[PDB]
Amino acid sequence: SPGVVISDDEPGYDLDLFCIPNHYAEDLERVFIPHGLIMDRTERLARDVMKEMGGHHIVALCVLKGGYKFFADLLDYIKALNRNSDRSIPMTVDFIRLKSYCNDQSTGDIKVIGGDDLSTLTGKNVLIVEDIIDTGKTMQTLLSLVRQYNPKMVKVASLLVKRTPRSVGYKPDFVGFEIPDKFVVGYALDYNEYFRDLNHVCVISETGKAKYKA
Amino acid sequence: SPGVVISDDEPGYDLDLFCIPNHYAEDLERVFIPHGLIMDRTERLARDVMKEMGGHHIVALCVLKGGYKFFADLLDYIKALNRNSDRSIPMTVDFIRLKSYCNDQSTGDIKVIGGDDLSTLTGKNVLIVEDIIDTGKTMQTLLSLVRQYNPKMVKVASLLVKRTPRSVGYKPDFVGFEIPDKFVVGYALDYNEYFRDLNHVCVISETGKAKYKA
Amino acid sequence: SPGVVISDDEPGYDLDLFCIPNHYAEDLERVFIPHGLIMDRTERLARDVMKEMGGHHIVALCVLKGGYKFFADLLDYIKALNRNSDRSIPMTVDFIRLKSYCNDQSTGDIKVIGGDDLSTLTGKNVLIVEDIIDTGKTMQTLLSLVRQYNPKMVKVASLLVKRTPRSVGYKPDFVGFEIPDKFVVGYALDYNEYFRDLNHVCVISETGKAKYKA
Amino acid sequence: SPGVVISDDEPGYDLDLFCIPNHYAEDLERVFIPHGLIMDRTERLARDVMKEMGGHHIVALCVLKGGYKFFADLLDYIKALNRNSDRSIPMTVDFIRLKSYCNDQSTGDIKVIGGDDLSTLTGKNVLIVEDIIDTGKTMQTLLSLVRQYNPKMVKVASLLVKRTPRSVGYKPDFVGFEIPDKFVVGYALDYNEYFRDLNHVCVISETGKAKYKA
Ligand SMILES: Nc1nc2c([C@@H]3N[C@H](COP(=O)(O)O)[C@@H](O)[C@H]3O)c[nH]c2c(=O)[nH]1
Ligand SMILES: Nc1nc2c([C@@H]3N[C@H](COP(=O)(O)O)[C@@H](O)[C@H]3O)c[nH]c2c(=O)[nH]1
Ligand SMILES: Nc1nc2c([C@@H]3N[C@H](COP(=O)(O)O)[C@@H](O)[C@H]3O)c[nH]c2c(=O)[nH]1
Ligand SMILES: Nc1nc2c([C@@H]3N[C@H](COP(=O)(O)O)[C@@H](O)[C@H]3O)c[nH]c2c(=O)[nH]1
Ligand SMILES: [Mg+2]
Ligand SMILES: [Mg+2]
Ligand SMILES: [Mg+2]
Ligand SMILES: [Mg+2]
Ligand SMILES: [Mg+2]
Ligand SMILES: [Mg+2]
Ligand SMILES: [Mg+2]
Ligand SMILES: [Mg+2]
Repeated sequence: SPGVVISDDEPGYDLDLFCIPNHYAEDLERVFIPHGLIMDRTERLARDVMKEMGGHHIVALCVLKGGYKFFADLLDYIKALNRNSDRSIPMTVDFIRLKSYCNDQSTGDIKVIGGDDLSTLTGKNVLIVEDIIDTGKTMQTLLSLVRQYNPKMVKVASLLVKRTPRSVGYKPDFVGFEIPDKFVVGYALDYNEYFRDLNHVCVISETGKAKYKA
Repeated sequence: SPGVVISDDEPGYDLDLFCIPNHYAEDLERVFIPHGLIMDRTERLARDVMKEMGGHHIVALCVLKGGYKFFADLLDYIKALNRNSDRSIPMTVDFIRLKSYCNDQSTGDIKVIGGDDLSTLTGKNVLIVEDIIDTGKTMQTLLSLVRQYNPKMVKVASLLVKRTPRSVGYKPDFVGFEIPDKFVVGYALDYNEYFRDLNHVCVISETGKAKYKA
Repeated sequence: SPGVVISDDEPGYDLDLFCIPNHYAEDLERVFIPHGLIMDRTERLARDVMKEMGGHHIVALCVLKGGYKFFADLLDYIKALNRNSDRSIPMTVDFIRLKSYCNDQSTGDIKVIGGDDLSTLTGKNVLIVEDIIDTGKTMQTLLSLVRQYNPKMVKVASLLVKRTPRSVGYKPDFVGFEIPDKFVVGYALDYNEYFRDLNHVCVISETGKAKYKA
Repeated sequence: SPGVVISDDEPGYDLDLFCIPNHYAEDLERVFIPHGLIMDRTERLARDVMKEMGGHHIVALCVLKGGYKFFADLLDYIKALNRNSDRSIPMTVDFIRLKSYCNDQSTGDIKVIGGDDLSTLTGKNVLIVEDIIDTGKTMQTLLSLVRQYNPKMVKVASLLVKRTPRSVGYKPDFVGFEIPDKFVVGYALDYNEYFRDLNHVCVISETGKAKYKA
């Protein structure tokens, strides 16, 4: 499945219809995926993960920085299931930071800003949690590093998957939303480190990208 | 504003993409407004209410049974604002229950199944909290009833407003979502008492319509 | 089980440690039961209910006005279980109002301000949801009324149970907290209709009792 | 403010009163600080942070892995204030991983696994978010590292502060709870990587210590 498909027509929502930080209004064009919707979709994704890896101990690997919010929420929903059902996915949490984007584009060079503690993943079931699959370079690179160590199994959950001509074609195991070729921010996703402190996933305005341009 | 407008050519979301009670699986067609989206819009509605009435003491009147969820959540968001800024809108709460629907049509006979404690509304600023304005008979009836007690002011917040030829033309002061002419259920809104125990506002299938038909 | 037992020697927390509505600042003495603690306890109560009535269709009956918050939250947790497991407690909802308190004491006279439609309880499994059992007059009156309609089974859930000499000794099927003989407000529990718009269950100050005295 | 002071003989709660992960049923002794209580305290902490640094651009620095849950939640509450008031603390978010514990013991040798990014802190207002101050060694080392790059200002928010003779005597700027000399787990706080996937802060059972010992 492709997840919740947001066609290139979806108009999104007027900023005035929700609560958005005033210091960002100037720089945002529309609310694209409201936080509450992300939550509802993530609750389902958590049940999907539980069905797929339920009877196993897992190592949840958070791809910093962009995946931090999705990582926290996805694990909370899995935790909810773990304490309210017969099913139980015991979890250990790991973090790794990869960097390669400047402005609204990938530089093509993915760097591991530390956390290559991937050697401990040998024989383990790994659940990688990322914010968005764009060109697919980051995940392609991450998967290469992880597989190096022979983990028992590796699954990838990405909140978003972008429909772009630049995509390598990589598809995650779990996907919240499939979106158009627009640079989105919010929910931990940034534009040169800004907009991470934003509840909803929005689209940056032209004046916004210009103002925060590197 | 007319709120968040959901167009006629909008097919909602696949039930498959969310978590819905299995005991309702075949009874629903699609998810129309995810719970989280309702919360996000309700958060903004609370700020708008406080902006308009936040300067005074308010009496929140809940229109049972359908408005119970929206009433609870809207008040919670208003309380969140109250305890996180000097901006305070003291609130007292009241409930009145009106009945007139059978299956998916209004009998045209709006019965007050308990609710004349309305005398306590005299001289007060009233915020009526309702689930949906359809033909408008209910709210028209309620407004007439409340006006009999001379409140200081009366404002109405309805989570939904349906675009239907059957409407009287009434428009609330606050509106969450403007929807197509479809009988929705969930979020305390029912179909012959069922579907109230449902997080998301959904469209009732034909099998559900028959299964729970009065 | 007696629920979470709070001893007579427990004073609660300084108002300074939490966020509380500014308009009630001087009217409250201490935070007695943090909202989040109520939520955590309610979550287990929802699992307990599911374990006792899960195999059946239930009619949740809300005792207005004080039980409205506990009713909304308990049902929300029950719903959460319902959409994340084959275990499904399908439920319909009803509301009933019982008035008898003036200031911080019962007036003896218990008026059932709306409740002829309890006939819908006939032959069904009922879950009564109430805020607090004090003298026991209210619940006693309610149980008698409901029995008149011959329901299949009745179970009561009370957020609080007060340790007081005035109590008749009634014990609910589910209890959140067993508290000392103090007049608490907040979480929908009032003092002459005030303090319902309060997240935490708190103890009133003498100034609050005096200022809102009736 | 010294935060919520938890007494030496604090009993905590029977696990049977809350919902805990099945895989930890025999590994915990008591629920020490309920998740909901942590949330309530964190809400106030966010308002306190906003009161002290609300008029400026702040860099929130998460001390991994322990402070990941507190960091997410504290920032979420700050964001809630940011999108609902005139005051806005635009935040950028950074992470730094420090490691020094084995079982329930501090090796005294702190390792900086990833965070050199600290050069970007020059002339910025830094809010360090940590899980707990025990011996004080970790925060001591961190402030030294951060201060090396001349930040405009640095404040420390620690969810917990342990009363221990081993303590150096460091006092954070914001403190959630001051606890007795016990090795707590949960809410991202681990015991050899275990117990992070647990919502409540609990005390470890004797069987848990032996099963998860390093
Ligand atoms: N805010 C915001 N970040 C990204 C990214 C960042 N780049 C990475 C994915 O890149 P790629 O697939 O191109 O290798 C992710 O880790 C993500 O954080 C890609 N597309 C967007 C986008 O549209 N918006
Ligand atoms: N579940 C579900 N309830 C209603 C109602 C109920 N009828 C009332 C509004 O009716 P009207 O405007 O026609 O008088 C509301 O109180 C609402 O509870 C109208 N339309 C719908 C609908 O599409 N779905
Ligand atoms: N706010 C606040 N309400 C009540 C009540 C109200 N009275 C009813 C119970 O009364 P009784 O058992 O005494 O007959 C409940 O419906 C409850 O709402 C009792 N004690 C308190 C209290 O300490 N505080
Ligand atoms: N789970 C759990 N972790 C810690 C720690 C970890 N050690 C660090 C603080 O140690 P110190 O002050 O001794 O240097 C923190 O980063 C914290 O994660 C100290 N005490 C406890 C405790 O009681 N429980
Ligand atoms: Mg990234
Ligand atoms: Mg980025
Ligand atoms: Mg109605
Ligand atoms: Mg109805
Ligand atoms: Mg009552
Ligand atoms: Mg009362
Ligand atoms: Mg640590
Ligand atoms: Mg640790």
